[PDB]
Amino acid sequence: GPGFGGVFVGSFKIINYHLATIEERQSAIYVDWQSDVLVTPIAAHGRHQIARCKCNTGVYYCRHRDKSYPVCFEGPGIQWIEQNEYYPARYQTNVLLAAGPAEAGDCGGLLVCPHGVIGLLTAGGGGIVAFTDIRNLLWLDT
Ligand SMILES: [Zn+2]
Repeated sequence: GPGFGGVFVGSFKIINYHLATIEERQSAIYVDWQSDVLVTPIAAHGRHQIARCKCNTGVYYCRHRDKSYPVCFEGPGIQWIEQNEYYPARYQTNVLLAAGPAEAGDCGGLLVCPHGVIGLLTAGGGGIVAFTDIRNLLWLDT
């Protein structure tokens, strides 16, 4: 809803690995440390949908500025080995690169296109923001 709490699809919840808790990690149904994402069952009716598109443009929420920024990002590739306050020097998978304001506190924001959510905000800074594509997880049905 607000846009800073992960994705809630059906009875499942999607969040970043660096922002997850131990209980969620233990009960998670899918995890990708390289992509920095978890998928764990959640007892709720999700009102979100995953984008089954190839959109190259979208809008993301900047929590530390509390504003919506549109941006045209690059496709899902593997990115530079950088080290954060959470992580060691490593390269991430399914990374969408775009230009825009970002901060350490905004980790977890939502990127949306008309079809739905595309990815979560992994990290950003210095005018460059990187997201984790989640389009490969659109199990809306079973
Ligand atoms: Zn789209």
